[PDB]
Amino acid sequence: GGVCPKILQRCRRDSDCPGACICRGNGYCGSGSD
Repeated sequence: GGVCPKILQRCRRDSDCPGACICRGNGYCGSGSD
């Protein structure tokens, strides 16, 4: 639950996630999908 262009992205690091998306431990950009 957050504004992201890519709502489903895997992450290398947090800064690789676009918008409000943060990198989670599972390796996904969680915040956008959440």
